[PDB]
Amino acid sequence: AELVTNEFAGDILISNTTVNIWKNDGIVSLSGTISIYNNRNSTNALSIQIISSTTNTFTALPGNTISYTGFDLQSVSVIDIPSDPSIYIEGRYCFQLTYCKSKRDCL
Amino acid sequence: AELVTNEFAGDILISNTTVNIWKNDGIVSLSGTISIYNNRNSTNALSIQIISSTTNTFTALPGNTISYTGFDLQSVSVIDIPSDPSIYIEGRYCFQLTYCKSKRDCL
Amino acid sequence: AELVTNEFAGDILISNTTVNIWKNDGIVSLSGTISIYNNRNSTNALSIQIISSTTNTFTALPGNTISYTGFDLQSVSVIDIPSDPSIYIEGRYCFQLTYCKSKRDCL
Amino acid sequence: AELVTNEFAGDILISNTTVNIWKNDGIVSLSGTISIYNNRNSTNALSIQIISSTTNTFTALPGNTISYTGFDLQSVSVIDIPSDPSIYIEGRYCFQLTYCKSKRDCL
Amino acid sequence: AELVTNEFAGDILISNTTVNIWKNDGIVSLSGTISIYNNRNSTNALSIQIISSTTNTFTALPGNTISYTGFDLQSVSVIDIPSDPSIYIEGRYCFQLTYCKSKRDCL
Amino acid sequence: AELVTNEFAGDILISNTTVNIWKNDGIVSLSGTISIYNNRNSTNALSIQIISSTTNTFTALPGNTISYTGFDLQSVSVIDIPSDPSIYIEGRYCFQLTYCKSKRDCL
Amino acid sequence: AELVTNEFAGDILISNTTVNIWKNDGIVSLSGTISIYNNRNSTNALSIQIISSTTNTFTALPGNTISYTGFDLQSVSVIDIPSDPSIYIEGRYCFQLTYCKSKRDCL
Amino acid sequence: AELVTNEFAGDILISNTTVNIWKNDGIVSLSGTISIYNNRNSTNALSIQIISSTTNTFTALPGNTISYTGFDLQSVSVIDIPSDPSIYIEGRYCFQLTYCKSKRDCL
Amino acid sequence: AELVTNEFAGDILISNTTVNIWKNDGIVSLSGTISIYNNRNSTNALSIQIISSTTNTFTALPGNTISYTGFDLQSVSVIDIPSDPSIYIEGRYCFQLTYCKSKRDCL
Repeated sequence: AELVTNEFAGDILISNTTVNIWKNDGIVSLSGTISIYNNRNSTNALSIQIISSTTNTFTALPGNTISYTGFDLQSVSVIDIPSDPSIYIEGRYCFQLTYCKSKRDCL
Repeated sequence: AELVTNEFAGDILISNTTVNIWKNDGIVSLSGTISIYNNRNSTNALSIQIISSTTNTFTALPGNTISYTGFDLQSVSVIDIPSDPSIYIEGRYCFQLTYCKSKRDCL
Repeated sequence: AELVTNEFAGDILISNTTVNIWKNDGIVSLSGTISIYNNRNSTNALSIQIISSTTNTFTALPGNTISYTGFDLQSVSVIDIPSDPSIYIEGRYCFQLTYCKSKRDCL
Repeated sequence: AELVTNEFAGDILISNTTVNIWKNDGIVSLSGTISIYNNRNSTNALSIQIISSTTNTFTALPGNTISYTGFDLQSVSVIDIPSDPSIYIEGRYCFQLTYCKSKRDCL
Repeated sequence: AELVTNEFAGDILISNTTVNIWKNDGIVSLSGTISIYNNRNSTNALSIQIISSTTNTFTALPGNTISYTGFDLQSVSVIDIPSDPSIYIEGRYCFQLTYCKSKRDCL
Repeated sequence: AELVTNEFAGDILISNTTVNIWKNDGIVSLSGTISIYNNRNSTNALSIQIISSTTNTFTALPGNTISYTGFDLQSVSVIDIPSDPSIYIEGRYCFQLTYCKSKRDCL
Repeated sequence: AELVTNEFAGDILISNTTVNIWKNDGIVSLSGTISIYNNRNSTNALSIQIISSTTNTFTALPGNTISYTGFDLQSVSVIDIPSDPSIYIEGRYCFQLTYCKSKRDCL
Repeated sequence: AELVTNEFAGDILISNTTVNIWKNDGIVSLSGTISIYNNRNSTNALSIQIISSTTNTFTALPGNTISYTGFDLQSVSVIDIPSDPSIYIEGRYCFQLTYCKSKRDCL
Repeated sequence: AELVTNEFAGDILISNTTVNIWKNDGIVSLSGTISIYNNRNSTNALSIQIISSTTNTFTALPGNTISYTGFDLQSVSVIDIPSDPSIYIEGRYCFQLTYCKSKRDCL
């Protein structure tokens, strides 16, 4: 076996609903770091649920990045989106995820 | 054997049909991450079907990236394209795919 | 033995004929990803035939990239080029190809 | 096993409360360096609590970066935020964290 | 032994003759990819002969890149250059060549 | 075990006190290089104490960088800061620190 | 032993003489690629002698690069420089040379 | 054990005294290259003493770089600084130093 | 043991004397490539002596780079500098040097 690391980023734009921004397949064991930035021009805090072996909730105020590092990462969702007609949340995420891949069944 | 990683990106432009944007050969076992961005200037949501050992459907609203990580990735298609004469969907995809390659039958 | 990866790109300009854009030597076993972009300024769809252990045909509409990943890649050709005197197709391709090379007969 | 290093940065904006800016999952053993910059345009000092096997408190004056290197890094928080209605603290953090990951349970 | 890869590019300017643009020494066993671009401002097609274990001839129309991947690469020549006093062919080549080198007779 | 290298930089701004700019946890054995620059616009010399297995004091005049390389690096402090109401010291530091990390207790 | 690769470039300016542009020490066994460009503003062809186990002569017309790949590379010289008072040859070379180096007599 | 390389640069500004610009701890065995540049705007030569297993003195005239490569590098100092009230020496140094670090006493 | 490669460059400015631009310590066995450029604005040729197991002399005319590759490189000097009051030689050197370093006496 060898470890494989994937590094990726993405955008969040919101302008009580849950929006899933990342998930695994329920099979892959993923460890690593998740970072979520909420832009300083956002009207509201960004509430994030990270599901691993535990459920953790974080709040990023406008202009702040939250970061989490752990094992068995399963999903990341934006939660508790307020029902404000003037809502504007601009954000960015970055992920560094590592899993293990077998080389036995190699073509 | 050794693992090989391919990293590639591409564009999506749509201006109920299914459009296949990526597929494998049905033989290669591919693991990795797929990211699909729908540009903020799009008129509609981008519906994506990812086929692996399971079929998953995702929806990217304008200005959002969806990401998926899994084993046995087989195809990615845009699905549920609406019959609107004013439709405009601009998007981008990024893939990090890893497979296993033998070194036995080497020239 | 070791695996070798070649990464290369090239241009397509057309302004029923078949144009071969890439082929192997018929000996090298090549696996990897092929991406074909058809520029948004093209007048027509780009029809592509990829020959491996199977023959696959793809169509890239103007502004779209098609991608394929597989084993035993042998050739890529533009096919079904229409007999229009006003035809303009501008495109680009990208390839990530991996083969296996012996180190026994080393100088 | 192999070591994995994650490198990440983020922003701090404050305009007695504690704000957690980074934490681990309580399982991952993280070693590395933490750097915290307080911008020269800040009105106040930035007080930082780093929790590892010990609790350390640091103060970054406006225009200064503090750095810490250690084992068993668990969390970083902004602490002792003053109750001033004219407070403005702009900062940045950088982290280089290394953990160990097994390759036994590899897919 | 170890494999060595050389990557190089060069220019072609023509403004029935054969022009050799690359050759080996007749001893080194070279495998890899050859790409030949003919610029869109060229007046004529670029005819290329690639000698390996077989002789292959390719034609690049103005604005097109041809690519070839194989073993035992020996030479590349421009062939069938027309006797036109107004001829202008501007082109570029790219090569990724791999050979094997012994470490027995090491100083 | 494997070696881990951390590379980091930071700013110094002073506008007899001791200011600690970096320290370890008292457990990690760190080897490497420390460089301290005092900007040419500074009014005074920058006095630096580097604690390792020995205590070394250095003085960087305005526009000069001092560098030190050694084992068992423990802390770096600015020392002997003069009581001048017109003092202005702008500086920068750079560190390349290497430690050893076990892979026995790997998750 | 290990292989070492050196990559270097240089300029040629001439404004029947032989000019040696590169040579080895007569001991080192060098394999690799030599590329010689003759600038499009040159008045004359650039004649190049490459000495290896064989002597090869090449001619680069203005605006062309010649390339050679082989073993036992010993020297490269400009040859057959014409006795023209208005001669102007501007050129560039690039070399990728690999040799083998022992690690037995290591300090 | 593994080798560690540190690469660093710094500035020299002088506007018979000895100024130590770099030293080791007297324990670390450092091998590598030292380069010292004296700027073309300097009024005087830069005299440099490099202490290793031997003491070497070098002189860099304005606009020249001196370089030295050796084992057991211990210190570099500017020496023989003239007592001229109009002296201006601007310089830069670059170091590539390699030492050996054990992995036995790893945390 | 492992091989270590140092890569460095420097400037030459002269505006019969010998100027040593590089030397080793007389202990380190250095192999590699030396390149010496003489700028096109120089009034005179640059004569270079390279000492290895043999003494070689080279002449770089204005606008030319000379290159040499060999074992047991010991020193490079500018030689035969003419006694002209209007002399101006601007040059640059580049070195890629490899030596062998033991890991037995590791701290």
